Amino acid sequence: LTPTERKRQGYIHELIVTEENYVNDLQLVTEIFQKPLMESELLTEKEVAMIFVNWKELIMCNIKLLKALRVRKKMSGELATTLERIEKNFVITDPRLPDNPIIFASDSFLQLTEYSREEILGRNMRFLQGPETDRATVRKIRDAIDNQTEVTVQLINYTKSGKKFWNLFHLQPMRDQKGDVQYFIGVQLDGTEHVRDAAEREGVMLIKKTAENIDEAAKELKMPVKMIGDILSAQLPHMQPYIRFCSRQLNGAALIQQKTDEAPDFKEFVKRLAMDPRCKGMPLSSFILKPMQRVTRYPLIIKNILENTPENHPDHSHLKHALEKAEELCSQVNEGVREKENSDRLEWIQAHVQCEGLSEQLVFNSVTNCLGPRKFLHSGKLYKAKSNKELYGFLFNDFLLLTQITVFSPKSNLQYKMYKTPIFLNEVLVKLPPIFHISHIDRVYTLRAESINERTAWVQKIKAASELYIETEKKK
Ligand SMILES: Cc1cc2nc3c(=O)[nH]c(=O)nc-3n(C[C@H](O)[C@H](O)[C@H](O)COP(=O)(O)O)c2cc1C
Repeated sequence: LTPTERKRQGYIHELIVTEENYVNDLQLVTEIFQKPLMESELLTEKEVAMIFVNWKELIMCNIKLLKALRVRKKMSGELATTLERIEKNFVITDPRLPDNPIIFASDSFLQLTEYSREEILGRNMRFLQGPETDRATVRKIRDAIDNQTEVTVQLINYTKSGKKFWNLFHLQPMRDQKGDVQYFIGVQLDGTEHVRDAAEREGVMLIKKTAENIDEAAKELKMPVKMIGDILSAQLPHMQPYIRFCSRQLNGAALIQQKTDEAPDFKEFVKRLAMDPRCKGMPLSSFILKPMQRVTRYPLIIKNILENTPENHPDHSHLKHALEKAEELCSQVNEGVREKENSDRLEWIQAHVQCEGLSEQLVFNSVTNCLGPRKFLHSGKLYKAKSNKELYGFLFNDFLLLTQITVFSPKSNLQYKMYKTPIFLNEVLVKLPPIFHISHIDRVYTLRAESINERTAWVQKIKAASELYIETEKKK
């Protein structure tokens, strides 16, 4: 197969494999961090929500994505568990990608070489080699790869600290139906001395049998993929919850750090939850950064697939739209991160304005229907004329919310009850007769501001945001 078509499959599976690991990490935090902390009675219901936020919603998005990938790949969820049951030292590499990167490494291997998964994935396996390593033995391994054949040799490798150990290494290519090599299997039998005769014969049989079990486990993964863009193009516009989480990931991380330095009982309970072998000795404050890393990873992956996809290919069109949506999703995420002050205000409104009786729950710190990330514009007291009913209004870029007090200060706690249905700015006109009038098609609202300078602030901001809404809706 051509290197272009070859790199294509490597990048499509780069998307699938990394997604498996990512979704797996999301389910871990919910399993061994979220639920335990909720039932520990160490933190209040409010403090927990300030950290995880919409973590549950993040999983609901990627699961729908991952499941769709699995059906197309004809996979089951068993691959991860099936590989873990093989308690042997081995890795899997992808020759379709430059310098033959490592895409998987067993727990036994990581503990043997004292390396972590993050330090290994994406890099070539040659890091094990050192000064006392037979460079002639190494060449035999390279030739086996170039000829796409199996080989079994013995050489000296080094750990992370630099510990020497003999390596009864076995190489074996993984092939599909057409005999095309998709991956390489590398089994390592560590030892202190060079094995000969019976000692060598027994070791070879074990590492070869191990290689066969791995080939059986990764059987569904070996098969090539025809199309993948149509799936990405259908799921990416539904990655909305990321924008809220990434806008609050900074405050959520600072909450954990602050709570640790003021509560020793909390610090101990967290590290005892990081006791998990699937955590790989990695703290909770690090899993929070993963969603931000993942959304910025998509445009890099999709582009690699797109560049290795010809124009006449039926998947080329879907990858184009997928790349656009991935970048639009990434852009809106970065905007939420930058607009820090706007993020805190929307979340404050969420926890102080009781909105009930709607067809769908109202999330202020979220995405609008057409204008993207919601933005707070103006607030203040508003008196409805001919009634003089004291109401407090919140102006957003897409709608205006009228409430009733039962401002953005962290300590002061006022509770706002929802007054009427949120009036969207796509159907309202504003004119002047501190009294101002807004023109809804069905009914006419007559409100009075706190002062003259306030009315001019209301009229201008409502009008400017209304015209921005209309012209945006006229684009499509
Ligand atoms: C699946 C796989 C596993 C490998 N495992 C080892 C290993 O455990 N130790 C080692 O020295 N080389 C290992 N290699 C070989 C190196 O990755 C590399 O191909 C070899 O050292 C030749 O390096 P070179 O391209 O710079 O000549 C493995 C290769 C593959 C494909």
